[PDB]
Amino acid sequence: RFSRNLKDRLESNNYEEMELPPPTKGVIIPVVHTVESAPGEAFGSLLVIIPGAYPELLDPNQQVLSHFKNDTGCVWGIGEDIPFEGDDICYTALPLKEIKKNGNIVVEKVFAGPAMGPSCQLGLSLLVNDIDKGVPRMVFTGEIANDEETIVPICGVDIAAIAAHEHGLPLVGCQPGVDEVVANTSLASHLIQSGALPVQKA
Ligand SMILES: [Mg+2]
Repeated sequence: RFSRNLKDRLESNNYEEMELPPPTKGVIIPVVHTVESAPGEAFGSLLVIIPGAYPELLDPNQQVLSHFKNDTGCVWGIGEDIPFEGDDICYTALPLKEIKKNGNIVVEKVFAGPAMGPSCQLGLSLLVNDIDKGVPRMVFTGEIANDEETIVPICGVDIAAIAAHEHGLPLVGCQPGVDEVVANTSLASHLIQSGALPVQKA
């Protein structure tokens, strides 16, 4: 599906870049973009999700709020409610141009609608359950099963991986096409704490 023609067109849809100091914590996830006017063509980009409610930082087409289950937090820029609980914090999903070695994040506004579908769930589950400090240098994509632990495959994995790789990052998910494969949220948590795939030397 990868079109470098569609990516370049909608690059002028990117406006107002800025560099921020490091958030207290965050997580990075991919979003897969298609236009109706260009059937067959897709391109990915990245969102970094940080603490605090900052709708003013979003393009107005992304200024929608989704809720975690039972009134336990929310996230701006995500288009569908999240079927598990959060940690009582509202977050904001910002388009991510670059995460730097010092922790700074360069973000931008983008003329586009919010992230739809369930692929943001794996990063969100990790953000509210497992990440306390810093932003893992990894891109997470996957739907979370009703048991709240098992990860389920999503659409557009190869588009997501290209978007991750363009930013110098590995893609993390449950399915073929990712760089590190995690069956469930414990494993993805253990990956975060390890810093990389654990290494076996014979
Ligand atoms: Mg999907």
